[PDB]
Amino acid sequence: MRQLLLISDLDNTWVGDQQALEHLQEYLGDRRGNFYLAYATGRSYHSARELQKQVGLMEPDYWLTAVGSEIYHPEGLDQHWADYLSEHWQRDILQAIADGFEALKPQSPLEQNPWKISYHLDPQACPTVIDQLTEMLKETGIPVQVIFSSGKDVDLLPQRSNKGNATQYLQQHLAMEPSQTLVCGDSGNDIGLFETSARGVIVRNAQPELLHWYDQWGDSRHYRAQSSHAGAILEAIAHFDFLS
Ligand SMILES: OC[C@H]1O[C@H](O[C@H]2[C@H](O)[C@@H](O)[C@@H](O)O[C@@H]2CO)[C@H](O)[C@@H](O)[C@@H]1O
Ligand SMILES: [Mg+2]
Repeated sequence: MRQLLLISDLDNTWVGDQQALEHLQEYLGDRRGNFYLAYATGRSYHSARELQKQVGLMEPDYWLTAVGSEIYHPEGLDQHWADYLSEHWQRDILQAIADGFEALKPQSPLEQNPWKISYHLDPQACPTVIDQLTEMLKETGIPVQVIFSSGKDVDLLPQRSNKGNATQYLQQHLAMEPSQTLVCGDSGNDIGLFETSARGVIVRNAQPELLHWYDQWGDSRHYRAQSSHAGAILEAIAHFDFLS
């Protein structure tokens, strides 16, 4: 029922340039009833909440955490989404395989959850290994997705997940159209957002992988901002003429 569904990652997209973050929240703060806000971050819910306290993030309507593997409504965790992602998902099997790659090191336990298996790629290892991993996991027949971002972060998620799928799920839930949705991202864990039919904005300080993606799949709904961080979101809002 609002004119805009604003979805954005936090670190180096919403957050990173304090001044830009502040004037972005000032502008939006003056028309808070005209849009739904959702943070689509790779961080866990607790880690996101912690960031909010550090930089003073404005309270969002929804939290799409751990790359969309968990969705938090004002009232709490979405159990429908969780059961949905649990169908045919085989965490143990996938983990056993991923654990077998010398080039991969598990991320801390606090970065893992039932629907997210994360690792770090060795800075000395050849990225092509990510391809070998993807192929090997897909062939198990388990609906799995491999998310590679910032040249080091690797997330194993159900196929039904990722920021984009969580976004579409949210859009349906709020009866918001893609034409009324704006996704903002900076890295490979945002590609899912741009595979969506919503309007999208790639921040100026975007990671190499996202830019490469844009070069190959960029469409007319995708905008490459001149501004970096929060500024790109204001720039995009003016570009797609949202909150007219
Ligand atoms: O999906 C990529 C990656 O995202 C999250 O990582 C954050 C990290 O917690 C931050 O402190 C900062 O460094 O930026 C990262 C990129 O957003 C997840 O926490 C991580 O597990 C995941 O792989
Ligand atoms: Mg990102």
